[PDB]
Amino acid sequence: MEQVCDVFDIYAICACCKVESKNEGKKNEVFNNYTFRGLGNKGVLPWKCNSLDMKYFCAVTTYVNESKYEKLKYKRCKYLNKETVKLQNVVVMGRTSWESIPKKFKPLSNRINVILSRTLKKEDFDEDVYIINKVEDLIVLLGKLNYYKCFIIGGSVVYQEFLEKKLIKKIYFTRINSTYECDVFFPEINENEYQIISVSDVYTSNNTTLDFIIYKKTNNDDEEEDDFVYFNFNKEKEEKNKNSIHPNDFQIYNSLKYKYHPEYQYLNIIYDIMMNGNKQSDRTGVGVLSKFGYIMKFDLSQYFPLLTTKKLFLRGIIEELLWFIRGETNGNTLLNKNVRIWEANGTREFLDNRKLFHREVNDLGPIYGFQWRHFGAEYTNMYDNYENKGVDQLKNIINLIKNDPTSRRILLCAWNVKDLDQMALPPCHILCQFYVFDGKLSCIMYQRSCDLGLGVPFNIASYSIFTHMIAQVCNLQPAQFIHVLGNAHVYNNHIDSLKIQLNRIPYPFPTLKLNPDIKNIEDFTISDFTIQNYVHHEKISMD
Amino acid sequence: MMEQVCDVFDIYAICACCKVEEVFNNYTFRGLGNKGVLPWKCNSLDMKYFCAVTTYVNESKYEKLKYKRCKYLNKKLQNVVVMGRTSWESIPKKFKPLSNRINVILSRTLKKEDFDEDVYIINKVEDLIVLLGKLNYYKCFIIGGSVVYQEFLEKKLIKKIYFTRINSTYECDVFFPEINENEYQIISVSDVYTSNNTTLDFIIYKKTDEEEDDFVYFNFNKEKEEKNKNSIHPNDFQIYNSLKYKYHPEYQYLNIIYDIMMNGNKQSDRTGVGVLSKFGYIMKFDLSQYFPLLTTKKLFLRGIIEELLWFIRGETNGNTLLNKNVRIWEANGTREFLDNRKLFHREVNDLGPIYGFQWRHFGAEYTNMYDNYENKGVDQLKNIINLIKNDPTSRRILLCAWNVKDLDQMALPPCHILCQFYVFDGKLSCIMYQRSCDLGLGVPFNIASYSIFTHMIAQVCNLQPAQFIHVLGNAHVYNNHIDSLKIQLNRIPYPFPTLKLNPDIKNIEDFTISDFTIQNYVHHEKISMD
Ligand SMILES: NC(=O)c1ccc[n+]([C@@H]2O[C@H](COP(=O)([O-])OP(=O)(O)OC[C@H]3O[C@@H](n4cnc5c(N)ncnc54)[C@H](OP(=O)(O)O)[C@@H]3O)[C@@H](O)[C@H]2O)c1
Ligand SMILES: Nc1nc(=O)c2c([nH]1)NCC(CNc1ccc(C(=O)N[C@@H](CCC(=O)O)C(=O)O)cc1)=N2
Ligand SMILES: O=c1ccn([C@H]2C[C@H](O)[C@@H](COP(=O)(O)O)O2)c(=O)[nH]1
Ligand SMILES: O=c1ccn([C@H]2C[C@H](O)[C@@H](COP(=O)(O)O)O2)c(=O)[nH]1
Repeated sequence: MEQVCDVFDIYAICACCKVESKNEGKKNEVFNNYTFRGLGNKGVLPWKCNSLDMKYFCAVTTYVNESKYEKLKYKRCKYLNKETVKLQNVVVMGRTSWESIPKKFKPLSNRINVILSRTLKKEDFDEDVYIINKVEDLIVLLGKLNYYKCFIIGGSVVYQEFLEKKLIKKIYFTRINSTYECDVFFPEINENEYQIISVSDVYTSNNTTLDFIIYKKTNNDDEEEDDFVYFNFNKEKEEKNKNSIHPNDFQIYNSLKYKYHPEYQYLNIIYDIMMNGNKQSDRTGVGVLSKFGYIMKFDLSQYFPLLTTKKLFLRGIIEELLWFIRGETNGNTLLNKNVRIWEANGTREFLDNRKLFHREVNDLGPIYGFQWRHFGAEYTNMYDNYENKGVDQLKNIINLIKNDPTSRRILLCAWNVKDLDQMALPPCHILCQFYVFDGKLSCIMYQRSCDLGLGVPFNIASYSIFTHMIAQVCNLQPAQFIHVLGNAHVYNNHIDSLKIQLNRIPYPFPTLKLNPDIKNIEDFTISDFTIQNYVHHEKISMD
Repeated sequence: MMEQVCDVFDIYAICACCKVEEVFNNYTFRGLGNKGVLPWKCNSLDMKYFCAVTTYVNESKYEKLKYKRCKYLNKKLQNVVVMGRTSWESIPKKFKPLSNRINVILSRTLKKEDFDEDVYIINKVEDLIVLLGKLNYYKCFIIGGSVVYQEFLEKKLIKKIYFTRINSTYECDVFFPEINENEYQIISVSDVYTSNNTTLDFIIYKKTDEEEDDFVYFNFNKEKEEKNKNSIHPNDFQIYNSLKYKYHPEYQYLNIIYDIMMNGNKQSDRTGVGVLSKFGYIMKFDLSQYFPLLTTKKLFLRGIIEELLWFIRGETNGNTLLNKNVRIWEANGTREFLDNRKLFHREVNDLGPIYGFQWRHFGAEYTNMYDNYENKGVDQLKNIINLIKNDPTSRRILLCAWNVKDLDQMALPPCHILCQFYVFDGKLSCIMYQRSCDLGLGVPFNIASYSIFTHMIAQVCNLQPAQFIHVLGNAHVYNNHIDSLKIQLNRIPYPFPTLKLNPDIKNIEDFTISDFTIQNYVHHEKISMD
């Protein structure tokens, strides 16, 4: 049986930012969709203006397809039983919202402007600017008009008094990922009434990241299509797929239509290794599902790609980077700061199984740092002085970027074939290549071995931060970080956790902030790095 | 105004053509039959394609077609197949009549009484049309006989030709007619496949729901047309853009060219020519199905095979290649070139510690190209073969030419930085990372080289080759190549060739040039990238 919002095509469109608590978050803040609920402040927007949100609002509320109207006209008039009634959309708002708009571009261009109010009389306005007395009389006015879709463009009350009356088929919802002072807030959307079916790319505008999501009301030449089917004649269409994983499992992941959030590059790879991976044994003797050769790209000028579908920490991985940059190989330096990334690889037991019987505990051999600052020097022990020994690759790439930015030889390589056996383990992160165009730096990192569940989330972060570091000391803006995965594997003991993760919807990404005073690569310290607006799902223990 | 018959009754042709017992064109593939049977006897994948196409039906779409045909006449679902009598007689008895299809048979010498089978007999093309008028069916496929294909093409009764290119040569006595390019144009090209010891592909000649808004919304910030960079005209890629489906794996290469031309960044370069460049691509080629030698221009493999054998031997002496009339490394070994690299004490054509040396002796002190380096440095090639044999699930099977210490002593640094290998279920894949990529000239050869190398390693390790995966870093088109690449991007690829190795070679160091054969290379003409 047909419903009102379904017939008249009534949608809500809004934008919500984060709201400050006077109660400083003394415990770990808990995030959900309701985190983004701030609508207004003192009769205006909490962030004053956002030029990309404003472009999106206009674009959505004014777009019309005339060739799909008849079906809507036939739907509506037949619903009303009657036979008879430039195509434009209806925008419905409250009195305050209408007063909030500046007169210069009021009324709202190319739209049928309706205004809910009880002190407004039609006398003071016009015919094309409909005034309405109550919620009930909209449906009446929509029966007498030619319009494509009907958008409730807000007022806290208006949204409130439309959602509880179930008059909203979809909510077009912008997540503004920054905090402001707010006096009015969007209602709390009930997970049983609406659900997200799409998530956009992540964007930066007016000094904040944002994304656009779509809530959907829940249910509680032609013959160019055939040529397509012919080209698929050689597939294996079935019920059971390689690795015993079910339909139930990825319900929410598969229920989304559009998944353009860049976090899906990581999640889709996980999905693909789960659906199509090869069962293989491994060195650790745990078992993996693996595939070979993927690429991700992250636009560092729009966001910092810190995964939001679980909680990630960055002190440790920043310290590792600073340790690399110093050329250090001494695992004790990291352990004394309680960064234990390399602890297991520096034990007596581990070093002995590597046949490094004459190596001091936590002396990791000529690994990353040594290779970046001293490639080709003779490694002795972790306490020796190597000043001016070997090739200082880090310095060389920084000089190439500054003086010869179009070079195709700007590479930082860790995979020193001669020294491999002396390393506690060989590098997973083989090399970094750099590319500079128009004042912008991009970096490719080739990773030979990628633990999708535990390692890769951190690996993305390390090299994003490093790309910022290199860019800043060379007076460039960071553009793309490009992650190439060789042997890409999901450990079997991660499978259940990654199943939980794949059915979580990303939040818009945070931003990285470097102390702008730092201008040489060796001058960074742990307090020079700030992550802002990290909104994330709850922590997951992978193992 | 008024419809052609082929449109109203959806009359298509499906056929398969081999090469016939050198300049190549579409007419290269024209072998239809021999001694009343197929020139190749049998091809499983082609048969499967044939069955899939001629039996596939879309129930939802019929009522739209019923109206069309009923308006034109004023008025379980199956397709029709129409064949010549001789072709009917070549079908084995247990496959007559073709299952799940209405079978129609053209004949003058035989009549309904001469057939036991549920089939329509007609003695006139015109009668086929009358019959289609009376029947309920989805589409009508003319499945040939050469005599049948010819007359239907001449009468302009064919809306599309579904054409299989069987990329091998056989004895033939009957032939598909030469298609007129003025009347039919190719609109789609499939992936390339191997079946019954031949490659083949499938091409198509053509006669010359609420969510959809959400998609428009999420595209609200995409650019206009005119802002998308370079001086590139529509007319320049009209054939390239004419194609509906571009699934031939050569499009991985061609699409990258296209992308660099339309979206690339204008940059100066070490050479002074300047390029359009972009950063980070990936191509995948399935070596179990084809050898990915580009077909949209002519390439030779003798040189790059000799180069590869020279690498495997650990050589750094350019004279070895010049004596086999291979001049790939010539320019990088001249007095002048070595002087410009500050290598004043290097003998001419002594390329220094390049690829071969790093593969066999990484870390050894380089002296000159004549020295005996026995058991010095790390023999990486040997190690990766041992790892593949004895520890196939290792994630450390890498071969690296970027020896940071030695870079300055090389005539020039390597472009092919590394190879990583992967082993599953008896099958070997290879990723090669290329730091710098001359799309126009180098990339077609580099694809070939490493595909061959993957074959060689797979073989001496008793594996079958699987994927060559090519990763490009600085991917550039030289400006002096643009006009030649505009030409090539409008050529339609041909089914790829195959590569055969002497199967008696069991150690990587034992291959010689004659142990390599390229078969069935069909290609467009040579292009100077001038
Ligand atoms: N590679 C492929 O794709 C493919 C596809 C199909 C067939 N084939 C091969 O092609 C060969 C057979 O082809 P073909 O040209 O020799 O024979 P065909 O075209 O199958 O048959 C010719 C016969 O069909 C009947 N016919 C054709 N046009 C007619 C008309 N307008 N009116 C009445 N009858 C008509 C006549 O039969 P009567 O003599 O009884 O009058 C005529 O002799 C075989 O080798 C077969 O294997 C290859
Ligand atoms: N593309 C193409 N390939 C062909 O082999 C072919 C064609 N077109 N057009 C006409 C034709 C006529 N010759 C033949 C000979 C035998 C069968 C046959 O036995 N077909 C069965 C087997 C298919 C299967 O089991 O995969 C059929 O049901 O189609 C069909 C056509 N053969
Ligand atoms: O920064 C890191 C370090 C390690 N690994 C993973 C990949 C493999 O699971 C394992 C390294 O061991 P091998 O692949 O070298 O055996 O750790 C990462 O993903 N990222
Ligand atoms: O096998 C090769 C060797 C060279 N090049 C190209 C890429 C660059 O245009 C040039 C070397 O350039 P540099 O990056 O060294 O400047 O040669 C290839 O594409 N493939």
